[PDB]
Amino acid sequence: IINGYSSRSELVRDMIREKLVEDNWAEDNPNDESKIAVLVVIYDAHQRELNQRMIDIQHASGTHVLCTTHIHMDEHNCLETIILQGNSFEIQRLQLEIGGLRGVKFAKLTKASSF
Amino acid sequence: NDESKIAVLVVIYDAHQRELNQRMIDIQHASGTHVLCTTHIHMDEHNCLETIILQGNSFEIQRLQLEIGGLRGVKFAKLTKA
Amino acid sequence: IINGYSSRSELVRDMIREKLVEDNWAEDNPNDESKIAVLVVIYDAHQRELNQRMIDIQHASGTHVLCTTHIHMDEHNCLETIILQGNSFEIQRLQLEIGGLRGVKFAKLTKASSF
Amino acid sequence: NDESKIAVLVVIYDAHQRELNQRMIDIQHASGTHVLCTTHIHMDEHNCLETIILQGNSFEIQRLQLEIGGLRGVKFAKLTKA
Ligand code: NI
Ligand code: NI
Ligand code: NI
Ligand code: NI
Repeated sequence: IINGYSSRSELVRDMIREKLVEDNWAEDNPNDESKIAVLVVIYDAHQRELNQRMIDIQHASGTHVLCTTHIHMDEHNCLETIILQGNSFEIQRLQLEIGGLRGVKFAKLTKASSF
Repeated sequence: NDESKIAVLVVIYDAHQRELNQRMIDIQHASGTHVLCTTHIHMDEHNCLETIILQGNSFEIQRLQLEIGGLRGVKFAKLTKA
Repeated sequence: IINGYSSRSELVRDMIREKLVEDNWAEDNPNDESKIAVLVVIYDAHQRELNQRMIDIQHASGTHVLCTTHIHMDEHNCLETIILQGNSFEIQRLQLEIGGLRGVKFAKLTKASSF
Repeated sequence: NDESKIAVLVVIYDAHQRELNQRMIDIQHASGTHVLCTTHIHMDEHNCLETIILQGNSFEIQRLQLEIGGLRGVKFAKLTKA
């Protein structure tokens, strides 16, 4: 528990929450298109063509990208939170395509469900 | 290692719990430069999603995650670290 | 020109751009629901009930609010850019309802059209 | 009056002009703490909208608006001041 959680049943509640959202994604109509996720990306701020490729990829997915918020971290690094909505397949496709771009140093998905 | 780092806290919360978002905001304002910004999607009548971008050493980031994630009405609060 | 624009035809280009987006909003099918706008709001960070009311108002408009990005300016002030998509009427209704909340100090609309 | 202020620069630009967004990003990174964050909506196949939140005195804010608004491929660039 000591990054230091506060008590006994505090690390476990946090686990049941992302267990329950993770069980949601597994057994829910593969083809349900309202699921939403956050893709967190850190990338080289001056990799030729990288930003344009990421834009192109997001625009070709269209309806599946709600917005992106970008932080200029420093001279070398940008962080983006890209908010996605679609089925599991469309969301994983997008994560993988952005993850496989030269200059992307980090591309991690957080799955979010409605309650 | 007491190094400043960026992190994203993803929260889903009940769009109707009174005082919840006022509490979330008080915490973030009282944290000053450790919150960079928040983005919010109104997912449906009962749920809001926020991505809250944070900046600090891992102990400061942790204290923030605890404080926001422990609020009544918060259904999900998961942290991603640089 | 001196906030200081650079030359002669530089202040005027900037005027033709928001003339042309402003002429767009005036004579385009009142009922076209794809128009998008940015509502910029500055508000009292600790006005009882203000944030909840703003959320309620945005959730009741639903599909018409794409996202909001919030900056905690200081102890007393928050800024938000609320991105809206709808017809002119839905967008103006929303601006007015947020503008008439106790604690909102500033609520200005920027209309954005596709080219 | 040489006071730091917040401002929002709303930009619409061509989602296909090569080098445009790399230029926009270079300017913002080279401006350091005068850019707080950007939010981007992919409006359609040919247009992106960004809200770029800035911080600085009115001369610094102006220099930024000029630099970003003058880029080829930028179709609209309008500033809102606190
Ligand atoms: Ni950047
Ligand atoms: Ni909401
Ligand atoms: Ni705030
Ligand atoms: Ni775009």
